[PDB]
Amino acid sequence: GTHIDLLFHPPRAHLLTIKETIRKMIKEARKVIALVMDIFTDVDIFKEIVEASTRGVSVYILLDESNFNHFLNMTEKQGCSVQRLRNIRVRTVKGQDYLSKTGAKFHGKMEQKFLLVDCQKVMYGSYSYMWSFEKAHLSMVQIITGQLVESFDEEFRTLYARSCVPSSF
Amino acid sequence: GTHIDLLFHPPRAHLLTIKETIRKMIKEARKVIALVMDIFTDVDIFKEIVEASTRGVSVYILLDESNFNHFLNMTEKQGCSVQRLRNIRVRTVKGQDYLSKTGAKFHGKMEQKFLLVDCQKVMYGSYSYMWSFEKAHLSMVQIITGQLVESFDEEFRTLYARSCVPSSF
Ligand SMILES: C[C@H](O)CNCc1ccc2c(c1)OCO2
Ligand SMILES: C[C@H](O)CNCc1ccc2c(c1)OCO2
Repeated sequence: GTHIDLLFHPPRAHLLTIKETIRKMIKEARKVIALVMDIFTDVDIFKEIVEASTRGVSVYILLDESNFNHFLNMTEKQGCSVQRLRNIRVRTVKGQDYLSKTGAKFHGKMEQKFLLVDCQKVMYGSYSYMWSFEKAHLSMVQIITGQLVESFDEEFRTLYARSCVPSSF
Repeated sequence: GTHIDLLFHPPRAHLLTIKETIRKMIKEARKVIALVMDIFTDVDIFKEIVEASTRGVSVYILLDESNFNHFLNMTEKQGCSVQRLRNIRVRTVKGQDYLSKTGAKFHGKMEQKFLLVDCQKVMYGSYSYMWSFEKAHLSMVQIITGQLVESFDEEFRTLYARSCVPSSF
């Protein structure tokens, strides 16, 4: 009782692109959108999320900490003050703490990406929400429904508990 | 008829780490190993692969073209001329051709990471075979059996047809 379809970019034998499928999933949202992403600079996908929040959908976004200022800079160039949108909460996640060869203290990255809508459908895979994934790279995603979606819901809650308010805010 | 389990790094409730489960998957190979990977510098996983080859398992490895020299540098430090192992074939895959605003043509990257053993079991996810995924980063994989494995076999064959002999070789 889990069903899975594969999609690719550039696209193969499927009618929609990965980016067009992400837009559809967000337009179809009725209650909640949960997103985990490493880099998010795509203006078209951002515009779909803001529209959903204006309809009354609760939006929770978890971003890799090292790359967060790329997202904030895009939203400001769009004229948007994302801080002011009450139906959206944006928080950052760090990787492990570690010591380098020279003894300095750094943290790694959250290498995770997925989109979870209404606790019933997930898109999971290697596509990041930036221009390079449209024009330069090969990538793939799964569209997932059924019992496995509950395991993504539990992982989202665990990451939300770990996450912090962004330091730039 | 597809079963999927999740594993994390750092580990959550499961006994084995992601790296221990990769080693297990390789040791259990009877006929064929098929690997697609973006960066491969982990000496311990490479030793498992070479040992499988010596017992007569056929090994096919597809690496991101722009990161190939990191693999070659590792195999040379270990004192192994990998190009002399007849049961291993290593080939590279490029991203899309694109033209920058200064006119120069470039290519992007293959962002895809999976291990397929005996056409029957896959590990798919965000874990790359390098020291930073052990010590620094947060990552996750799926362990997949059943009908979905066929779709990973088809994608492997399609990348294998695209791939080239590395230019050093
Ligand atoms: C005013 C009306 O009620 C809603 N406007 C439709 C609409 C406009 C812009 C959009 C969108 C949808 O999705 C992404 O950007
Ligand atoms: C009997 C002979 O030495 C080979 N089998 C033992 C063994 C040695 C080295 C290995 C390994 C297994 O797996 C990975 O590295």
